[PDB]
This record gives sequence, structure tokens and C-alpha cells, in this order.
Amino acid sequence: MIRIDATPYPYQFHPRSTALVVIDMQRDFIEEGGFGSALGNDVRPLAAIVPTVAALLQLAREAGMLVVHTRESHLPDLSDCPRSKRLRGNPTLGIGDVGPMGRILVQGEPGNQILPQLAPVEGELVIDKPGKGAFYATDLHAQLQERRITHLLVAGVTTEVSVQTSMREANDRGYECLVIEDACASYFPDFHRITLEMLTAQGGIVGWRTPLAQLQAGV
Amino acid sequence: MIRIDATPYPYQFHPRSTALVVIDMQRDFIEEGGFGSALGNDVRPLAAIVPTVAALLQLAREAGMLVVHTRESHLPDLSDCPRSKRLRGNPTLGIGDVGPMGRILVQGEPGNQILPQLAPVEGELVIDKPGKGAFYATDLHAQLQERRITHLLVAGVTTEVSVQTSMREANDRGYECLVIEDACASYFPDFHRITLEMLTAQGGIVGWRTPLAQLQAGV
Repeated sequence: MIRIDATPYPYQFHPRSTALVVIDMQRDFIEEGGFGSALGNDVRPLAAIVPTVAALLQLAREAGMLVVHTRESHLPDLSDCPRSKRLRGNPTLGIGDVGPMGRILVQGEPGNQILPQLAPVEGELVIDKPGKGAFYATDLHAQLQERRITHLLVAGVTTEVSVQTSMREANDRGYECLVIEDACASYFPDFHRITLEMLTAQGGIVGWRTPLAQLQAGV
Repeated sequence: MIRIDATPYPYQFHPRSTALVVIDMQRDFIEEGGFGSALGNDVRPLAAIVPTVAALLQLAREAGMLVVHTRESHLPDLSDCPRSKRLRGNPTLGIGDVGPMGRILVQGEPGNQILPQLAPVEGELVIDKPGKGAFYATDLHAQLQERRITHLLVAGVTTEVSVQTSMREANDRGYECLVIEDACASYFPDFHRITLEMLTAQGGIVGWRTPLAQLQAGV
């Protein structure tokens, strides 16, 4: 079992009982021409972690861990998109409308694809999720139980939305979760660090956090 | 049909399709010597909201809305308590250990009870949940769908753990959620404030928030 330095105390895991979960690293959220920048978000902090996420993905692949990618996406007919989600924020361009990289948040559109630097390969799970939490309305929990996974390494975007939602759901379902702090990012510096602090408060209420360099030291 | 001034924009609901959800207002969180104290917290800040939660409960009862209470709790044999949750951190006492109000976080124990001043009455729904999120491993989604509930008024403790986890689950499931800002509290004032900001960021990404006085004005 590999033991690495973490907050709030060291985290130990066996690589073959562990999955890396890379959350929502999608072109529309991260690329300068994309829908995220069009809404006036500063995508630079999300772009900034891509080399770190790629290094974590390489570590996981070399260590023989299960790799799980998630995409926030809906069926082209929006049959899995609740009306509340479509109407939220009174948007000019909403879910299913044509944005700069195709229909917004729709399966098969260029904007919906994982960045090519972090693209899934054969033997990796890819989860299309209709919400922020990777476990809601997906078979992720079943797929991890079939593979006897107990431990999750968590990366991706954005820290305070899909990453924290997915880690809080994983914690509730009995997973031991380690969030890789420099392999996550937010549009808001107001939210990134304090989220990671929340997750590991009270002796690890949701789980653990560490930088990629501490994980690399262990393998 | 009832329109409330709220952040990030006004919230509209109908009592016939709205529930009040009161989260984890238990002696295990609010009274010294239970689960919250066992985690090393000073539980004293949560008591300050109990009169505001009581006024919110009265308002919902007088409006004839469905009321849902949640209790974080485990079966006495701990068969619904993941090993990860039991072994997390270094608590003074662990789940199921005997504290001054009985077995910590166990169903039927004095310290696990909802505060008498906030107790359920005949015709309210009471959800025992094994995780922080009110939807995981409960029938809450089915119970609301059977009553055609679309809107949730949300209150309780703690803001950054059970409240925000439950609200994020409810958002993913298509509910429209209004958190009553002064009917929530945290052990950590900064986590309370920033959680409320995250929930309504980006045009209402999780939902809405407003103080009790704005709700009272609308009814």
C-alpha cells in the first residue's frame, strides 16, 4: 500500500483498488473561443492546470489504476435535461442553443469533447452525466463496485461545482477520496482554495487533499 | 404565484408544489457532547438560528406546505455506516460509541433526535440518511415525485456540509431550491458565507438564497 503526505493526515492506497476520476475537462469550458469565455468567464486558470492533469493521467496509466473521465452532457433531444436547468439564469444562449463550438452541453458537439491533451484511451471509463455530480443518473457507482474500487483520486473543473459535488457524493457512498489540489481549477479564486479547505476540514469530513508532487513522490 | 425577492433573481413558487426541507437540526450537531463535538468542533454557533428555523417551520405549516425533516443517522448495527466514515479522522468518540447523549449518530438515541423545539408533527416526512446528502440511499426523490413537488425551501445545518450537499443533489434532480440564509449555520463562519455565495454564483448555478424576512413579506 502506497502512503503519501496529505491534509489532513497521510493518505494510503493500493493502485489497483484506486481510480483516477478526471471531471469535465471539456473544450467549451476551457478553450478561449469557447462558451465559457463567451459568458465572460476567465478560462486561463482552467487552461493553466492542463499540463498537471496530463501528468496525473500519465501517473495513473503507468501505475495501472482505473481511469474514469466525466463529461457534463445531454442527449441531443434534451430528454435528460430538466426544464429547471434549461431556464436557470435567464440565458441569452441556453443548453441546446448553437454556441461558438456547437449546441451548448450536447453530446457529440465539438464544445462537449474532452480536451485532446487529456483524451480517453481504450480501457478507460467515460461517464456522460446530466448533472454536476458524477454519480447522479449514471452507472459510475455500479462500474466502480464491479472493479472493487475503494479509493478515488479526483481532478478536473470546476473545483466548487462538479469536482466538489462528485467528491461529496463519493464520500457518502464510502469511497476514500484524495483531491489533487493543483489538478483542479475554478473560474473564481474566491471558491477554489476555500472549497479544498472545506472538503478536508474537521479531520477529513469529505476526504483528503495534496499536490501532484506528493503523489509523484509515492510512486 | 408567490414571488420572493431573492439572489440572484426573484424566486416564484406555489405552496401546493413546494416543500420545506429542514436539514439535520439534531442534538448530535447543536448540543455539546455529540457527533459535532466529537469531530473537535465548538458547536455553540448553531444554536443562534433555532428561533429563525422555528419561525420558518411555522410559516410552512400555516401555508399548508409539505414539511420534510432529515436526520443524519445509522441503524443500531451500523450496517448502513461505511467503514470509511467510521474510521475517518481521530474523533474523541466515533460513530456508535457512547457519549453523554447515547451512541453517537445512531437511530433511536437521545442525541440523534431532532431538537424538540423543531420536532416533526403528524403529516410531515422524516428522512433518516446515512450520508451528508438527503437524496443518497433514501426515498426522498420518490416521495417528492409522488407528491409532484418541484420547489424546495431549504434550511438547517451545517451550511457547507449537509445543506450544500442536499441542495446540490436537489439541483441535479431538477428541483428549484431557495435556501433561507439566516435559517442555516456552520461551525465555521467563513464556510457559511462562501457556501451561500457559491450556491447562487453564475446566475444561480445551484439555486437561490434570501433571508426569512423576504419570505415572510411574500406570504
